[PDB]
Amino acid sequence: STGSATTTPIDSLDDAYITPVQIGTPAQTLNLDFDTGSSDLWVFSSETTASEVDGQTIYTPSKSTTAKLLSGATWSISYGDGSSSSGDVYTDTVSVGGLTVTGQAVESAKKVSSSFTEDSTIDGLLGLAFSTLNTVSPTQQKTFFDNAKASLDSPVFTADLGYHAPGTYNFGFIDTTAYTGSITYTAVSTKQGFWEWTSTGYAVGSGTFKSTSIDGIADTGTTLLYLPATVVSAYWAQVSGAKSSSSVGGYVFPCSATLPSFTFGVGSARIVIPGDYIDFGPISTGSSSCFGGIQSSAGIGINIFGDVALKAAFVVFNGATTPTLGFASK
Repeated sequence: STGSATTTPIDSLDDAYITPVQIGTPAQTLNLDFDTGSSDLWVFSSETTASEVDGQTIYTPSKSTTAKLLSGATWSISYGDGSSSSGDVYTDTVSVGGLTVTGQAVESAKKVSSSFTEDSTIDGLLGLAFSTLNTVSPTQQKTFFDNAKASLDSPVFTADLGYHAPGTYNFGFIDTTAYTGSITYTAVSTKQGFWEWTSTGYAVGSGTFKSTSIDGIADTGTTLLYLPATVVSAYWAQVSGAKSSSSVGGYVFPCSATLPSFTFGVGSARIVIPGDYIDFGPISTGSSSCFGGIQSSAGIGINIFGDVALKAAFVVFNGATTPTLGFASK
């Protein structure tokens, strides 16, 4: 089997991407944030505290003839941005772009933090990291990809995120029309539960490539590109007037600037992030200070190849017995 679903930016900055997912019988379609940095499929639901729902579409398990309460199971998750959610668990039929998994754990939110309530466009998350990170207790549950893997034509999924435009998540096949050149594959460590890999270096604009190992995670659920402070300083030094602002929470730059590109290495290959992809717009409405798309990871503990980086590539998440990642230009 295969599946193919369009993913759409939630706003004009590409702050996140939503993909429609069918849950239950008859289908209830919710728009989920596919997150290769986490491993829970959780949804706003009929059980979510009413004051914490503000425009999201909810899953109502009582209206699904295939929903079954997973007795005794609970979940609770906290994300790198400080947001969180928790609740109980059903199993139900879940389909993505024509690919169906029966008995998928659907984690029903009883509580969500304010950032989730405040984002009416995201109805939940669909985690695509390794199932060892799944938070369901006392019996850990498998991701949608893990459940579908054996049925897929090939044990892979691909992320093709658009810049200010829709893109595609495919399951079970590699669309050879979706990228240019060849796909360069690189080793993955699953030791932290992430799609963790080592970039071979970087360049700023037309500058020379610096060969240096940068360990980080391919994370579709993180908006920006978080890299070591040395690398980020070297990038922003090429932008007149850019500075790190403690009050804003990162590098800002004059909105009148033209940003340089940023290149990252994948083995001997190179992925170029155009400068425009690094502009996240005014820090507040009407400001002429703009927020940068490349930020320091120094306060995180890990480097994160988020959407800013991934949207410049066609990315293969290869879930073979030894997983690998592939990157192509497009």
